[PDB]
Order: sequence, then C-alpha cells, then structure tokens
Amino acid sequence: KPVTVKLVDSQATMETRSLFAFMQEQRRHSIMFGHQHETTQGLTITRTDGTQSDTFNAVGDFAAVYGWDTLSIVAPKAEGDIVAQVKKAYARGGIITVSSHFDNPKTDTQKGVWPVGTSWDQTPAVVDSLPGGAYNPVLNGYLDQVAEWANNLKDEQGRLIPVIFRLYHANTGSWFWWGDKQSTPEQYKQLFRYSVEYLRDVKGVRNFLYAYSPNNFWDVTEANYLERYPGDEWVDVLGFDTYGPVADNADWFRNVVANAALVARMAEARGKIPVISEIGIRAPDIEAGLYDNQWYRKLISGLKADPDAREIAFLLVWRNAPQGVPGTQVPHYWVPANRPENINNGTLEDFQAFYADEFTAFNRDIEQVYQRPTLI
Ligand SMILES: O=[N+]([O-])c1ccc(O[C@@H]2O[C@H](CO)[C@@H](O[C@@H]3O[C@H](CO)[C@@H](O[C@@H]4O[C@H](CO)[C@@H](O)[C@H](O)[C@@H]4O)[C@H](O)[C@@H]3O)[C@H](O)[C@@H]2F)c([N+](=O)[O-])c1
Ligand code: NA
Ligand SMILES: [Zn+2]
Ligand SMILES: [Zn+2]
Repeated sequence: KPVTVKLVDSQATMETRSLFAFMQEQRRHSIMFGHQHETTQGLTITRTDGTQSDTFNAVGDFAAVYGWDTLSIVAPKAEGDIVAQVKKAYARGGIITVSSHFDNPKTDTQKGVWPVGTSWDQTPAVVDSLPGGAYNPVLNGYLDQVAEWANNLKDEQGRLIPVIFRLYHANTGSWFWWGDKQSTPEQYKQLFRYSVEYLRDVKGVRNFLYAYSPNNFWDVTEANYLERYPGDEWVDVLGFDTYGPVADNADWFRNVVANAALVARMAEARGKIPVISEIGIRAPDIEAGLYDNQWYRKLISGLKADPDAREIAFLLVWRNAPQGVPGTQVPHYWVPANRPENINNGTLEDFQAFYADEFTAFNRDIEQVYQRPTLI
C-alpha cells in the first residue's frame, strides 16, 4: 500500500522515497545493525572489494546498514573509493549511509602536521565558509565532489542509489571545525542549510536523505536537541552519536536509551526517522586493550525494553581497522572478530547473542526496501 512521505528533497528518486518509507515501517519491528567500513575494512577479511566483512565472518550475515564517509569521496580520498562496494551493498539490498569528515576550508592548504587542515583542525571555519566568507569556494569544491559522486552513483540498471548523507556531525562538541566553540547555533544552522541547498538545488542531487547527528546530551531535553537543529525543512533523519566507557557503564547505557527515546519521540512528531548514527565504547578504551563482553547484549536489551528508544531504525558502530591505529599498533575496532582474541574474551559470544536477538536486523532480514510505492 502506498504511503505519503515528506522528504527534504521534494524531487527525490522513487528508490530514495522508498528507503524513507521502508525505515518508517521497519523501525517499529526491529533495529537494524550498521557498521562503518563494513566491507572495506576488517581484521578477518582477505578482500576489501565489498564482498566480505568481519560481521559476516562473526555471524553469517552482513550488517544491514553500511557506513562510509566523504574521506572516500572528496579529494584526496584518503579512505579510498567506495563506488564498487556501495554498489555491491545495494545489490544485496543493503542501506548506505555516508558521514562527512570534511577538511577545514580555512586551513586545508596548510596540511602537513596532523591535524592541521583536517576535520580535527579546530580553527573555526563556519563563518568564513558561508557565502561572503573568504573560504566559501573551498567548501563549495567539497560539495561539488559530493554532488558529482552522488549524481553518478548508479546501479546496473542506471538508477541512482539512495544514500543517507549525515552532515557536520558531533556538532555539539568542539573537536571539529564546525563545532560549538566554532560557531553560534545560527551559524551552524546556516552551514547545514546552505550545504543541503547547495547539493539539492545548485547541484541537483536527488538520491540523498539528510541526517542530523549531534552528540548525546546529558541533560536530555528537546530544547537542548533543538538548539543547533537545522529544522524540519532540512533534516530527514534525527540521530545522535555516543561513545562510552568500557567499564562501569550503566549510567552511560541509561543515557543512550534516554537520547534514543528523545529522538524517537521527536521523530514521530516531525515525520522523521530516528536513529543512533554512531555508538561505541570510546576508542581510547579499546586502544588500551580493554573490553566489555556484555556490551552488545546490554545495548539491545536496554533499547528494545524502552517503548520509545526501541523505535530507532538502526544503530551503527565504527570501523574495524585491519591493523588498528598507531600507538607500535593498538586495536581500533568495534565489531568482535571471529578470531582467538574475541573468542577468548567473550566479545564474539556477546555479538553473536546480539545477532540472535529477535529484534536486531541484519542484511538478509530486510526486504523490499527500495520498491515500496509512495506518494508526496
Ligand atoms: O568523545 N570524543 O571526544 C569523541 C568521540 C568520537 C569521535 O569520533 C567518532 O568516533 C570514531 C571512533 O573514535 C572516530 O573514528 C575515527 O574515524 C576517522 C574517520 O574514518 C579515522 O580517521 C581517518 O583514518 C584514515 C586512516 O587512518 C585516514 O586516512 C583519514 O584521513 C582519517 O584520519 C580515525 O582513525 C578514527 O577511526 C570518528 O572520527 C567518529 F566521528 C571523536 N573525534 O575526535 O573524532 C571524539
Ligand atoms: Na526499531
Ligand atoms: Zn508495522
Ligand atoms: Zn557521527
């Protein structure tokens, strides 16, 4: 049966509209599992061509939601192209989401000593990147590349592949150049709206849903979420990002549930899709060799017991770095791998239990995502 949908892009493709409609329905029946770099990075994969994942090697199915970033789209594409892997994911009925770790438009010519010129260069660059600002052409080059990529992102029948495009995330912190010490709330909203407008109207992107994702609030109120919210005319997906402690984390898990509940209630009221766009044990704790072998079980149990938080469409965990990160090298991964270390520490069992849970949805559990009839 056709359902009526209201997207940021009133001219979005039918598959894009179908994706939205699919999540609207599915979200009250399951929570999909997402994973950054699902088929491009893994501790146990032997090909990064889009056909394998650590998730698959752990549980026998791929994540339903495949996360990537503009680090694979905008020059210099440090994370490498992903067109082929996105296409493989879409062909298996997966859902694609792309975040945006854009370089700093004010300082990107100064790259050399990390983090200068990157997302992590905290030099405020919002004011100088909006129209009238000296660095607006630099930001526009990024957006041009995102648009060209989207506009050519086609399946074997020549139809555009939908993508959930997540702009200027984690913006209630100040580690990025678009953060809260770097912009007034209005300036942040203008940056987000300008960017969406540029992609949709100036460049003609028709295969994006737009997500907004601040960090978790410890004072969980609608007013706090709304402070930097770009507005219902500009967002399709209401998310948030949260990273917690590996130990003594009950209060943190409660906060996860509270934030998920808030976005779920807001989403119902506003005609949006609520999600947890990033969640995980904080990287430093994993990098120190620490583990919580009940983490996934805690996550699913807490979320699905809550009548609001359970209504999220998906949650996504971060990348499984194949050789970790510079420490020597230290671990930096979120999906427990099918390997002796995760067998022995109990994390594999934890994840396998999460997979077995009736309420989680992996790629074979989602069907008919893109062929649902819709009205506007
Ligand atoms: O609480 N905080 O302060 C906080 C929380 C979360 C943050 O970031 C979010 O969490 C994940 C995991 O920590 C973080 O992961 C990084 O992701 C980036 C992008 O994929 C990786 O950086 C890239 O790595 C490749 C290869 O090394 C390079 O080619 C790229 O140029 C780029 O440097 C990085 O290694 C991590 O995996 C994400 O950033 C996510 F938003 C942050 N925070 O500062 O980011 C703080
Ligand atoms: Na759900
Ligand atoms: Zn239903
Ligand atoms: Zn994020």
